Parts: sequence; C-alpha cells; structure tokens
Amino acid sequence: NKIVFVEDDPEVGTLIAAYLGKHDMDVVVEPRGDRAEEVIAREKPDLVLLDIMLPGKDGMTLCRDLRGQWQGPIVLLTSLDSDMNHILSLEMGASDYILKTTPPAVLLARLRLHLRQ
Amino acid sequence: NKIVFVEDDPEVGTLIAAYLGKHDMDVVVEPRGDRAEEVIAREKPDLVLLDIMLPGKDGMTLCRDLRGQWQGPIVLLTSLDSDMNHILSLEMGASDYILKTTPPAVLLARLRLHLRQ
Ligand code: BEF
Ligand code: BEF
Ligand SMILES: [Mg+2]
Ligand SMILES: [Mg+2]
Repeated sequence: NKIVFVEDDPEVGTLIAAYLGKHDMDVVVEPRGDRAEEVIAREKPDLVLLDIMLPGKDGMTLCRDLRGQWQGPIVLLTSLDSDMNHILSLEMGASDYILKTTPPAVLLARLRLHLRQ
Repeated sequence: NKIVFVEDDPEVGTLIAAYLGKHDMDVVVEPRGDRAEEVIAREKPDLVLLDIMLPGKDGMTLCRDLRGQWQGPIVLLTSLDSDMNHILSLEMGASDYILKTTPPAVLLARLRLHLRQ
C-alpha cells in the first residue's frame, strides 16, 4: 500500500519511511508543503500522512484543501502537543491526529486501522 | 444520540455521563462486564465506550465478542497505558483506544468523529 508522507526534517522522514517499509508500505516522502497536492495527485496514494510545521505551506491548511479534492484517510503527525490543534484537525476532516512521540508500532497499527475504509 | 458506557469506577462514570450529557448525548453507565451485552442488546446504542479493567468480564474480551454481533463503533477508554493493548484492540475490531488521561474536550472530539465515520 502507498503512503505519501509530507515531512521537512529529512531524518525522521527517512526513519519513518524505513520502518513503514519493513512492514510492507510504499512511502513517498515529500519535504515541501508547496509540492504536495501535486505529488499527491501524481502518486495517487491510498493514505496521506501530514506533518504540521512544514516549509512554504503548512500541514493543517494542506489538510483543509486536500479534503475537497480527495476523499480518503488523511492523518496528521506532529511534534505539536496542542489539544486545540487536535480538536480542530478532526473538525476539518483529518482522520487522526498523532503525536510524534507515539511508538512506531502504534503508528503502524493506526495507519492499518485507517487503510480499512 | 445514545452511548452505553461500561465502567466500574463510579466517579469517572458520573463525570463522563454529566459531561457528554451537557453535550446532548444520552449516556447509560453499566458497571459490570458480564452485564453489558445485555444492557447493550436492550439499549441499542449508537456507540459503545468500554473500560478495560472491569468486574465480571474484561473490556478487551468484551470488545472482540461485540465484533461478531454488533457493528457500531467501539471505543476503549482506559487508565492502562500499554502499547500492546492499544495495538491489539485496534486489531480485534475497536475503533479507537483512549487513555483516561485525555482531556474531555478531546474525548468528545473523537466520539463525535466516530458518530459520523
Ligand atoms: F514538524 Be512537525 F510538525 F514536528
Ligand atoms: F478500569 Be479501567 F480500565 F481504567
Ligand atoms: Mg516539521
Ligand atoms: Mg476500572
């Protein structure tokens, strides 16, 4: 299964794409908010995994836009521990909001959860 | 909008029923694991909130038993901070697994999510 993962920090970007790899997932990592929407239009993935603090455009705005043009699981994933952000993401159409401090095995388990609708 | 809440602790049982009540959902609280299913069968709720450490029958076995015979959303809410439990219950057909430590406006935000999804 195919996952576009919009993330600046190239270290976590490869580390996560590595882990998700061992467990049978095709991960196209994008490090610009400006470039996603395009990459996401090209790669045509079945789930989309957004960071928040991106360069250029940002995660949450990116989420709001993507909600119109396409109707599949969008999952946020950020260092920003904000109850307000969490509650607003879900209001705008995100399917989950996950702290980066979540154990990878649990991040995998939720991604699998969403790739069932 | 109706929810049965299997939960032994009388204190959390009230706070959740009062809070979710203020927000226009009808919460029925059953304090025994072995008695839920019967309470669920009758009350015919829209979503099921399970504690894990319950008398009679634990929330996790109770969850996989519902899967055969009820197809609404089941949300675990527990004090049990365990990666294995979380990952296991997503795979046994729960829709979410929430630490009781989660702020209540965030709990509401997620329940509202599943009462659409
Ligand atoms: F870059 Be993430 F939002 F931590
Ligand atoms: F009793 Be519960 F599982 F916190
Ligand atoms: Mg960032
Ligand atoms: Mg208990």
